[PDB]
Amino acid sequence: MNLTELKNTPVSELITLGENMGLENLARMRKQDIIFAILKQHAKSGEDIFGDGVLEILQDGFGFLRSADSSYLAGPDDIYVSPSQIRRFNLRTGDTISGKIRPPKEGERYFALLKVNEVNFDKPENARNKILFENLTPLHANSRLRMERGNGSTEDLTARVLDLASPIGRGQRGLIVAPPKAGKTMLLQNIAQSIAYNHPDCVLMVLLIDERPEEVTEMQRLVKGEVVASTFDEPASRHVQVAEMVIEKAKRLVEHKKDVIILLDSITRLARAYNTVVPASGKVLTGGVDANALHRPKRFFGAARNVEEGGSLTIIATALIDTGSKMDEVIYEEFKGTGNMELHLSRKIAEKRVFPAIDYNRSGTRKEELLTTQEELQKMWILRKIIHPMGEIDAMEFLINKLAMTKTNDDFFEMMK
Amino acid sequence: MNLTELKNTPVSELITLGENMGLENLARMRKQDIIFAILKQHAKSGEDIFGDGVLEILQDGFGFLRSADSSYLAGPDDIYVSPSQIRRFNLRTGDTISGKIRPPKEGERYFALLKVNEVNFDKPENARNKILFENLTPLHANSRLRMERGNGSTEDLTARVLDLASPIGRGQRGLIVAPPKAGKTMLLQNIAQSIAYNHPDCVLMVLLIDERPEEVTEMQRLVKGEVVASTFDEPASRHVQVAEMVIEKAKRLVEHKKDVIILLDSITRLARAYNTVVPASGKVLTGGVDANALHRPKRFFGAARNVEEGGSLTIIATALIDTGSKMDEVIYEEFKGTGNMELHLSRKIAEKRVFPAIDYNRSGTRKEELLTTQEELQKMWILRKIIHPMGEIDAMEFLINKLAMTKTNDDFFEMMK
Ligand SMILES: Nc1ncnc2c1ncn2[C@@H]1O[C@H](COP(=O)(O)OP(=O)(O)O)[C@@H](O)[C@H]1O
Ligand SMILES: Nc1ncnc2c1ncn2[C@@H]1O[C@H](COP(=O)(O)OP(=O)(O)O)[C@@H](O)[C@H]1O
Ligand code: BEF
Ligand code: BEF
Ligand SMILES: [Mg+2]
Ligand SMILES: [Mg+2]
Repeated sequence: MNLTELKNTPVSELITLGENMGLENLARMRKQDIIFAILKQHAKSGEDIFGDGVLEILQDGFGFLRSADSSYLAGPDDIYVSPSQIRRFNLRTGDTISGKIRPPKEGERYFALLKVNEVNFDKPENARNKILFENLTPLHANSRLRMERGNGSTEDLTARVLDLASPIGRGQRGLIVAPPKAGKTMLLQNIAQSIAYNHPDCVLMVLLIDERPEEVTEMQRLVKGEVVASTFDEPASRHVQVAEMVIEKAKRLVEHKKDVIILLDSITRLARAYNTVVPASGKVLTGGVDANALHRPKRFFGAARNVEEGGSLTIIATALIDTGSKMDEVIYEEFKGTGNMELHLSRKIAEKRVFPAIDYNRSGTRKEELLTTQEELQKMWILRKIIHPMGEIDAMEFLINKLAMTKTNDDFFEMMK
Repeated sequence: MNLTELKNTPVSELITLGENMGLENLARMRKQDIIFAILKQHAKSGEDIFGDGVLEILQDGFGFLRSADSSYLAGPDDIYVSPSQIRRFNLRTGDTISGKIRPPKEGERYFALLKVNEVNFDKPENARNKILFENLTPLHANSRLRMERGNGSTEDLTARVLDLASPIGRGQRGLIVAPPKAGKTMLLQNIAQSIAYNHPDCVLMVLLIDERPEEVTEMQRLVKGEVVASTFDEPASRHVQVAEMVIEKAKRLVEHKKDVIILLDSITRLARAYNTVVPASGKVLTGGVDANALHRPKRFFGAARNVEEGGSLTIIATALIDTGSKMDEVIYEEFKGTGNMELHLSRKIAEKRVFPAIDYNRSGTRKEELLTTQEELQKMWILRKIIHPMGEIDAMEFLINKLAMTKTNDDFFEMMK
């Protein structure tokens, strides 16, 4: 008796099971209400019920166990968590809790937690003694997260160009700067697919705030990982809540020496949401940005770091420029002094239908020698010195024509000499 | 005895009928008052009266049935809908209701609804069980909505250029960016005529907010569809109300697997209206735009989506640029990074009296391979690569001179090779 197991079951089988259990007509009923009635009827027989979810401690002291399939939205099937148990096990926002639950009695509206069985997918004896995320020693990117497929596919050209322009390692904090209508969607899809193919052990999390739902359901059915999104039909409060829950879960996972990867596509939208939810202080800067509005996105971005004791946190955010709004322009670069990695995309190259439209000149990675060998770094330096004199479109055409001849970049580097 | 039937009748016949029924002199009376008196006299004999309209639920709990011929304006002949029936049939704003009505008794001012016969042009048993619009899975444009006439007319050149620049499919969410005095009116008229000619099965709705009455009555007598407009003589409150009613009706139609097409021509004017009706919060951004003013137009624009279960919603809005106001430059923009189709028009080409004055270079459609075949996409790519080096005016002249030689674009593509 698990909550996620009943959530994954279809509607027809749940209706059939409820009709066999002998309850009210479930055809004219919601799936969540059907599951609730089935759990009630199964607990009336004396059997136990189990559930799971991410903890969201409220300001009063209690909390609930949000579900991932609903993008951490407030649902009727949330499991209550009393503050007594929180105080007894030192629980915090983001801790994954899995234990026995019971249906609400007369006068209650949510399931109660009796005994916790597993904390953060581990024993509670290992979670009671742990080092906080704020005390971990940061470090630079040491492990190399190669994005090249290696299967010789035609779509691998984007990953090869990305590796030649800006290699990505564990704990990297980069930025994907690109004007609208440049190809950010396809680039993010390719990055997510390459991460899921090359490094399936890492925890991939794609955050899409204030996006077109069709794109949400497309990304959810395309990438092999977790997708937490919030369409534009929701207020900025839900955006802030989802961002907080995601970053808290990422911190709790990193605290257990896990490799978390967050592919953010709405850093600008997140900053707009934070500027909308912040109370007015009577002081407005140039472009309509509050003085204390960028602090929360600043911390959300700076949360990414590489841990020496174990694990890492990678955050790749895509910033929006040339959107016609001065607020986004002020945000983007305020954040430019940030992202230890900038991958610029050119609109002029995208208009020529030359995919990918990557600005190789302004791209780059700091401390790239820690992720590449000596000969590889020398070859990349020679390639950059050869590409720099040529124009952007000409350099992109040259790179595409030279990478189409071979499958691996090593052969291209060997033929360049 | 139908309301719309009496509304379509002329004034002279209604006056004659009222004089034959033996009532007060109807020559010095309004047509609506004449219809009201005729309905009263016909109901005094014991016969039944029927009406219809779009439901507009008020904040208190009751509602009225607005009429389409009055642009959903508050009229004396609105049918009152009690909240009891709303609670009994789960009615919402936008549901088309058609049932028996009765004249108001002593102390009443509006017609009452006794029994509902048809809901959303369908049986109530099919409307009681339905999936909300917020739960439908979005998708990209799959079905091709070809705009080419095919009759070899001289006006078909605009549709041919539009198809070669940006093909339109079901569920598309585009933008027509053009400075003033460019030819937006003729272009919108041609688009509406091509939609009514090629795809007469789709529900066409043209929304004109804050425009001149002459243009309104011109569009109403030119296109073959529904025209809901609101001239500048009305406050922004009526603009917001009309936009809400139109989008709610569109959502209710899409919920019944219908293909709705909305040709918006005032996205900038709608954003200005929303910025005017929003209460001041003491925080003004660059250009005079409120922080929470663009949220409602953002949702109105993002409502457009393609449904996998059935139906679609297409919204083609025309944004205004270079109007001398910085608010529109932020308002029209901020919207640039939202849609997935931009059809730019050049003022320099319009000054040369070269119609249509379309910027073929900056135009385009994302995921265009889902609406065109392989050979068609290759021919469009070759045409774009040939047109790109030439200047805007030169490319437009070349395209016009090459399309004037033949009737179909297939012959032009075959002759280009
Ligand atoms: N690698 C690519 N190959 C082919 N087309 C692409 C590629 N990247 C982008 N595009 C085209 O650009 C359009 C928009 O790209 P997108 O990633 O949505 O840009 P952004 O996210 O910056 O708005 C897509 O619909 C696609 O047709
Ligand atoms: N396809 C066309 N053919 C001929 N003239 C046009 C065409 N499109 C626009 N025009 C001219 O431009 C004028 C204004 O066009 P309009 O569509 O009103 O531009 P906008 O809507 O951008 O203000 C029209 O009065 C018309 O004379
Ligand atoms: F319009 Be893109 F997604 F920035
Ligand atoms: F003056 Be146009 F209608 F933008
Ligand atoms: Mg995008
Ligand atoms: Mg116009």
